[PDB]
Amino acid sequence: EPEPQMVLSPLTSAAIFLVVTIDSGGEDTVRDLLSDVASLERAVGFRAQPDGRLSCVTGIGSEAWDRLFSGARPAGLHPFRELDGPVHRAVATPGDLLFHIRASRLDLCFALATEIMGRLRGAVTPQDEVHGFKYFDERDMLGFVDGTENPTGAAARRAVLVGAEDPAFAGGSYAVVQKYLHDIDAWEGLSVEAQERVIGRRKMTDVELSDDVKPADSHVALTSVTGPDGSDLEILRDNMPFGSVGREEFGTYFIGYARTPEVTETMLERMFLGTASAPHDRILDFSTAVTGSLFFTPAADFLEDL
Amino acid sequence: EPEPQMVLSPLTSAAIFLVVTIDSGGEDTVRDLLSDVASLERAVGFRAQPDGRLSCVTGIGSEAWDRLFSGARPAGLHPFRELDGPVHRAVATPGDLLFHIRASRLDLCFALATEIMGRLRGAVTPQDEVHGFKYFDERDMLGFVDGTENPTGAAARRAVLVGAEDPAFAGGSYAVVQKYLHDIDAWEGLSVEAQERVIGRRKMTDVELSDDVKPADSHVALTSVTGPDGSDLEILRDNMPFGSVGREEFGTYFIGYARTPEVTETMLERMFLGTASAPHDRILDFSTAVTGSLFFTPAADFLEDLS
Amino acid sequence: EPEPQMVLSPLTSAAIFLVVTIDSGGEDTVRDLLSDVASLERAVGFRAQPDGRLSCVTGIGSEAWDRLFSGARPAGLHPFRELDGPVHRAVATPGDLLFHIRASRLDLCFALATEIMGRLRGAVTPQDEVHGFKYFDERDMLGFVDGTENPTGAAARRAVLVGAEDPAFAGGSYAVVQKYLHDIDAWEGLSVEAQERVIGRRKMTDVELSDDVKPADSHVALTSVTGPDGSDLEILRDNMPFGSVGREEFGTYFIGYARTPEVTETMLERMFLGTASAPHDRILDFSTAVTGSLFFTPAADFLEDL
Amino acid sequence: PEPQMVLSPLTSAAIFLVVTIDSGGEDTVRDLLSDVASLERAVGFRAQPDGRLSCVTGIGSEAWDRLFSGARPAGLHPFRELDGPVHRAVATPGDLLFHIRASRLDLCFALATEIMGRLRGAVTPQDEVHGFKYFDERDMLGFVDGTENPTGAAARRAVLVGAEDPAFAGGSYAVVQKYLHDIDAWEGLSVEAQERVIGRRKMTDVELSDDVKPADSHVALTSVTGPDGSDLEILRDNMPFGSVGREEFGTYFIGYARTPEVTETMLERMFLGTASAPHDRILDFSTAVTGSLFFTPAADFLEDLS
Amino acid sequence: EPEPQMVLSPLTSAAIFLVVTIDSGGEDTVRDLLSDVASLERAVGFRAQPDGRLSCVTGIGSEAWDRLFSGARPAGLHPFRELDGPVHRAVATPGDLLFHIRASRLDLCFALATEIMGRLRGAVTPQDEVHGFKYFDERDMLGFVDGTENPTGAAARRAVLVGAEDPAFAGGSYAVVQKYLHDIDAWEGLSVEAQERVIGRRKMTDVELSDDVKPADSHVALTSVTGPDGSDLEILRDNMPFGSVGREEFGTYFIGYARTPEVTETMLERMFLGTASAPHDRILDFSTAVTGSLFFTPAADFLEDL
Amino acid sequence: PEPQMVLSPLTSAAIFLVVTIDSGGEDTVRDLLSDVASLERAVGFRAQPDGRLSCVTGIGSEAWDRLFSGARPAGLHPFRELDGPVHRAVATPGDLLFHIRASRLDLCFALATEIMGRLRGAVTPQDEVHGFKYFDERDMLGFVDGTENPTGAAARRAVLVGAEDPAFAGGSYAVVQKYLHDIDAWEGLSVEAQERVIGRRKMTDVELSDDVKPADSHVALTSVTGPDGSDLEILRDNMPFGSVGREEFGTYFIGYARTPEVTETMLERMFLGTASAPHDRILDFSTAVTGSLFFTPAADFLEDL
Ligand code: HEM
Ligand code: HEM
Ligand code: HEM
Ligand code: HEM
Repeated sequence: EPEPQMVLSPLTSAAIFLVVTIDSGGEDTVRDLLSDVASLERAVGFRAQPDGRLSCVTGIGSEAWDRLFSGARPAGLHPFRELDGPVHRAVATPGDLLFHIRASRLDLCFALATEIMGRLRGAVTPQDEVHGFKYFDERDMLGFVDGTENPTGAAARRAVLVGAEDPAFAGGSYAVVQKYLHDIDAWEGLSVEAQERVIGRRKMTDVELSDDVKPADSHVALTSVTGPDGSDLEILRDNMPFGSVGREEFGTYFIGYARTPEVTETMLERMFLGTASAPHDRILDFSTAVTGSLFFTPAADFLEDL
Repeated sequence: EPEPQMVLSPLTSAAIFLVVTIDSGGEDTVRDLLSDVASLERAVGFRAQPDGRLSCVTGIGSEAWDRLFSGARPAGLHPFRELDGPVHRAVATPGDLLFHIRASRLDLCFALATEIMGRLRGAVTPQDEVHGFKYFDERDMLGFVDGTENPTGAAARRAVLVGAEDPAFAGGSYAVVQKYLHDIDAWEGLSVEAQERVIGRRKMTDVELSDDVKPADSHVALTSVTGPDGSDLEILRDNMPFGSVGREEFGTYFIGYARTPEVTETMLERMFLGTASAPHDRILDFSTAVTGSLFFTPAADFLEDLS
Repeated sequence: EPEPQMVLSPLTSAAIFLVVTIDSGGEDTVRDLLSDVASLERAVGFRAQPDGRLSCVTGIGSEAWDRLFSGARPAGLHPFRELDGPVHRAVATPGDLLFHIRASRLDLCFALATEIMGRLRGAVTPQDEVHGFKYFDERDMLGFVDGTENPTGAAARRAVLVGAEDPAFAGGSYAVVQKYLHDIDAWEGLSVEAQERVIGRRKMTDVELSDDVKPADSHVALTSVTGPDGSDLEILRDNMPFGSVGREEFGTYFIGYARTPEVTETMLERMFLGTASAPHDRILDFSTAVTGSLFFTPAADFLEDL
Repeated sequence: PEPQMVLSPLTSAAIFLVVTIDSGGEDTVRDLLSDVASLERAVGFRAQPDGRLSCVTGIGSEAWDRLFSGARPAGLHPFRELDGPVHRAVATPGDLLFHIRASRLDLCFALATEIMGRLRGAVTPQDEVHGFKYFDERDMLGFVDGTENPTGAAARRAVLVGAEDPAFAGGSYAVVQKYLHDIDAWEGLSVEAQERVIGRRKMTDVELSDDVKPADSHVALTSVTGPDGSDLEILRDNMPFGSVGREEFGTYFIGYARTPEVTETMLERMFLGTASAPHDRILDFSTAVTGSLFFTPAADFLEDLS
Repeated sequence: EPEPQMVLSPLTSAAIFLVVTIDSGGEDTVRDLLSDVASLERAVGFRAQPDGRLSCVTGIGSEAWDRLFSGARPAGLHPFRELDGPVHRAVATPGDLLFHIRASRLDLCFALATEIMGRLRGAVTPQDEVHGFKYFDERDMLGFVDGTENPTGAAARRAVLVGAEDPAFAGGSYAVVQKYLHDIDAWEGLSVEAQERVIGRRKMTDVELSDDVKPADSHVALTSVTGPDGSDLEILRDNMPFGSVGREEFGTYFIGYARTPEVTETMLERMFLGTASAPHDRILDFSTAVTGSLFFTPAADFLEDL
Repeated sequence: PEPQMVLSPLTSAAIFLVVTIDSGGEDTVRDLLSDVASLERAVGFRAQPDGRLSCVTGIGSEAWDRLFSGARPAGLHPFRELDGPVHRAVATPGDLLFHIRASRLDLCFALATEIMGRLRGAVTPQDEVHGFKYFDERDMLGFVDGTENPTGAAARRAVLVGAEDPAFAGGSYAVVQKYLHDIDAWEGLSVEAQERVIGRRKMTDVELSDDVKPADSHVALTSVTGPDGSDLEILRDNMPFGSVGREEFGTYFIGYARTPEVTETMLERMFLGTASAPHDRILDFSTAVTGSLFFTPAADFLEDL
């Protein structure tokens, strides 16, 4: 019975996202970091029992995997597929390792990040670093409650964790990350009612719009995906707001976990390429992806056997 | 199937450790209590839900077991084995009943302890009583984070709970207790770096030392045990600080839980007797054990059925 | 595999109890809501993660069930049985739908209640609405700690959830509600020791009286029932104080969950009708039931599949 | 002299209790008034330091002459009924006001119990409201309520009677109105329209610019400059309350001021209007069902009733 | 006007009381500590801003004062007066320095006590050390809420702080300490109503007994003292429960602050010697004093200039 | 004379915002200044219980003359650059300071959004820092930071402008410096060596005895007795900030005082040193990147625009 990383953990009030690439000859340094990552996690985490809720999820990219490990590959691991839509593009950017660090306070996140990057100095190049913060009652930079429909319990376990379809990597998951910057000026130009028709939910109360009123080009409509089975295909999102007031940056840092990248990729295609009913997701008219990467987050015990 | 006691429950900010012996003719009263202990826990505990976190783990010693129950004995149940090392000594002291009381508040611990002792008045003799308190960011009296490498989840479950190896006592655990008093004067005479080498971890940050910087006689080295399997042998520790400023008492109350005492004893033998590589555990140069007892903590439904 | 409602979750500091009857023609509106109740819960509840502890348990009465659905019914689903004792009486009052709404904050309960009633407006008539609040250290309005002997963990699941004895409704539960009013004047006429003999537990410390001192007509003695096989018959209770000072109204809202109504009813019967050694439960000399209803709380998946 | 907790901040729970003194009740009421502070401590000390239990006792105009023989507060008179063209501010009976606040309802209820237990047979209850915090300090209209309350020294100058009436220094005047809202009508308005009624942004609580702020907006009409140029200010401890089944969604208004003239001017502008505005637009969705004026003496006035 | 020590500070959930005698020739070491004690307080305390609430009050005994300082003495400073009543006795025990350490956490108290004693090592002998803890809803070991009638605000200031009557020591206070052990067995043999007549207040509710039911030999009767002008003489109490279950020690650590010892001593005389109306205080029938010391707690700036 | 929230304690989160006023932006700025308190209330009241939202507004010396006519605060001047032998205290541009504090970063960010939203196209951002509490009130050097801050009346007397400048009573002077730390170098030192640099014990925060404390320790050099004989004090609201990837581990220094002379004397002893000390030893591990001086007026001053 394999132990997964904290991919099922709930959202926290603080987060750090680290994306790095592995320099020439950096493999060895990276390998024995990976073996110590859980150790470093407890070293910092235990200081803030019991309300700390510190966790680190480590992801490894497609290219990076081959450099680090001989043997089998996760069945679904590949580079993030750039999507060049008629209007909006989902860019792909470099990234070998992901560190998704969460806690109830930023100090814990920062302390852990410091230890991780301290061990990696001279072996990696930083691509992206984001300090996410909770924004009021679980809102995003668009002013909407964000994460409502995340699966819970058994439903989440079956949606997120690799199982018998790839037995060797069971307990693992696939993370997709995209850094989105928002055009607040354009968004603020819309009425609340217009904004609601973009998302597919009521702004203040977070109640889902009726099927009668919900536009087919609304975010909720596009990202509702039914399989050939007839079952709802779900991902687990741990999105965090970030930004800088002076540089006029108001951002959503998207991260989605699923047992297969196909699920996430299908949703991305519907958003960026569109469907029969919608040219594209209307949220992208106010959101611009600036990064895009895909990582496999292995079971905890896989990392510990290095 | 069987329901364990709160032996897996996490560390709290307040604790009471109570160790008593059973007087001759006190058996009836003791059994009578043991069957009511869980209901006493609820009586006090329910008042302070949801953030009370009151729990009581009840342990029974080897000698006490024979006096108390006729029937099968837990396989690993034996009295604490005293260790006479060349320098340091792990003493064995009397103790028939263990009450490990934890809560987020001392009052809850005190109230429960009062109800238990009220019932045991003329049947038990108190041997030890410690009031434990959280010290800053989970520090011990030596100034180091304490409990870091405790197992969690399924790993904790395998390491602590008696399973199929002893079916009639499935859900049980073994608790070894030792009250240590520290020589703070000698300790604060060392530099931080020297203190780190004694422990095997950085002081401020709690980051484990590199394997080729970590001495063979450091606490972490000697308490790192690998079995014939190749797997790590783990115990679950609920150490609490305690002490009196006026009496120059600065202490660590040691309590380790494991599915078999053989694990704790191996670690204990390595600390006191040493290995090929190490004479003894350097931590013992600033720590004196003044008590030493071993208890079996039965599954909850074992206590309840005593009736 | 069937997912239950939050019937096993603990006491919270705030609760709203809502009982309604379905107006003629309201059936369709009611069915549509039942399928969205879980969705409304998440919508409101997610805003207050993770300290919110918002839950809703929906129950359906015997007569309501026959109006809403066709096919098989839960084995034990019947209207509340009136108990006409020599002295005290347990009355049966109308109620088709129970909404048991709990949270750590009243605002959360009220918001959810608003959303539910908003969608039921003109289809249902309200029968009872009670806003419960925690009173000191889990005390009821009689000044005694209330809920101590509730089952926990496995025993709770055993006592509360329908299993193999009614396989088509596994994961369901039966909820009996009764609104009690206390005569505080009469109660305060008693000494503490006398009140203790009524309940069967110490007032301040909540320690149970020993078997020699505990009277046969005490509340604890009468509600202690062993089955034919010697096993204890248990229910899960989520009682909440309520009241109005100006009206001199001091109440306990009784709600008890059990896998079969036979367990709860045996307790009612012993209370109101008495035993061989007790004419009735002494607590009833200071407590008057002004409502009485029985509901079946289906498994969650039952509701969403409407 | 020592004032009552009239400057004390808003809490998450409140009980408002308004009663009339029955004939022959004067002596029982006088006894209570002397003990009210000690009852407040008896209950309150149990929940230090996060209890924040306080009780402000107010006395009506008619009640004052019945109770006291000496001088009267200069500003004390019965609430003036305002009969405007469209909207009416009713004057309703009320001799004593108990404004009870704490961080938890149980504390409020406990104190109210003790107070009414002593007043039974001497007083008749007129009104009882149990108020609760609603999200981020919102009212039932969904707007942040209390923003412009004076703080620090400004509050002291606005609320506390001073040298203008030296024998009652440390006192204050409290106006209470119970408002019920028409939530159906209100939710028929767009957010932008609702903002026009109130005079501030809904979600962000930012005041509308002076160029866009309607003259009949709530904020416009309750902004009153004195003949000296500076703004008249009152301290508002409004609480939401209600009952879902009965479609009762309410704001319990209570305003403190060093003279009623301030509060009455403000009320006149709302009900009667200015040259540029017929009446307050908030009143198109809000109906006042009670109206009472009370003087809240300095604490030492109450206890020196020995 | 000088800075007082935290003698007006509220009750906390944790406390360490530390009483020592100064060894022969240990005066210089003591003087050095006294001048650094505020630094030590801030050194430890700042780590737990802002919920730590760490404070230290330093008291100096009568005999110790002469050994430490030359010149003026506080007017009311003398050794504790032993009271040998007919039945009960208040013993005088040695004490030169008192450290009254409070915080919301024991760890902060222990840390500070460590630093203090670390400096005093070899210059003092410890006489008494007690670790106090909050017991439920501000209760003592007798099960009664303890500290209800403590003065607050300007009343506390007037009752506690030395003023113009001794201007050289303005801002100082006098502390009386007594360690009491309770006979819980005997006390738990009384009915609640008997216990109430001993204390003079209701047990659960903490409401004071009316003046026609309250016995003359009750605690509240004998400790209620009216002064020349007819107003109550008051002290500030920071009582903390303590004890050891094994040794059957259930204790109250009594500490009372007053601007003059004469107030506390009057109360003690009434309690121990009795009046014409009362043989002695009934609380003494269940409580034995084992220590008894009197200290002057000088203004903070007195300690600093040393 | 109602002052700004300058006597207010440390919070878990902070945003420091320094801007320059673009040419012809005077009017827009003056208008914001009159509304800043109402914007603070608008956001702050939402979390009324325990939000602890505050905003202190500061105005630079050159900015003052562009905005207001008449009386100038006596001690208001541009930040004096100090070019020492080894270390340099740089002066950088800054017209407006917004010192925003709350118990939550969201509150800070929202207020900053509203402030900056109103100032768009009238100001140029110079610096933005998101500060966060680090464990038990520690800085990036691992030391408890702010211990010897004055409290109560001592704080009020040390920080608030009084009779010496009656036109601006209830004001204060704020000095800001963004420091970056050489963590590699710092963590090479032993704890004992670190303690000699600071002048206090690392873990316990206990001050070293006067006989073991080096003359070039931070604590020794910043301890200044005035010509009057009493200790000179400032109120520090230092916050850690940083970025792990960039290798940025910083202390945002902000100190409030009745007169800038007090703060400047300390700076002088740190960068230039004394007879017995070359410079503050903390500076061998700390580089100042910004340096600005602002006057923070009384609250009522801002309202009467
Ligand atoms: C003198 C009293 C003791 C003190 C102050 C002490 C303190 C510590 C500290 C600071 C650590 C490192 C942090 C952690 O992982 O918890 C540690 C680790 C540990 N201690 Fe102790 N300890 C004491 C006695 C014991 C005893 C008697 C045992 C059992 C025989 C024990 C077993 C362990 C184990 C198993 C670890 C984890 C080692 C690892 O896997 O890294 N300790 N202890
Ligand atoms: C008048 C309203 C009622 C009040 C105020 C009340 C109060 C209490 C109290 C104080 C206790 C002891 C503490 C505990 O909860 O374990 C108790 C126990 C209990 N009550 Fe009630 N009760 C009421 C009505 C009922 C009803 C109607 C039932 C069943 C239909 C019931 C079933 C129980 C059960 C099963 C126990 C646990 C007995 C045990 O095993 O010790 N109660 N109740
Ligand atoms: C119908 C019930 C009422 C509701 C729901 C209500 C709601 C509000 C709201 C949302 C605000 C703006 C935010 C704030 O500053 O608090 C406000 C402001 C205010 N209200 Fe009301 N209000 C009501 C009745 C009254 C009454 C009866 C008075 C006095 C007679 C009053 C006096 C004020 C004042 C003075 C302000 C602040 C004006 C300023 O910006 O300077 N309100 N109220
Ligand atoms: C044996 C240890 C003691 C216990 C358990 C105890 C307990 C109590 C209790 C329960 C109260 C009523 C609630 C309150 O206002 O605090 C009280 C009141 C009081 N006690 Fe004590 N007390 C003790 C010793 C003393 C001593 C030695 C003194 C005086 C030297 C004292 C002075 C007072 C005073 C002045 C009051 C307030 C009476 C009033 O004005 O209503 N107590 N105490």
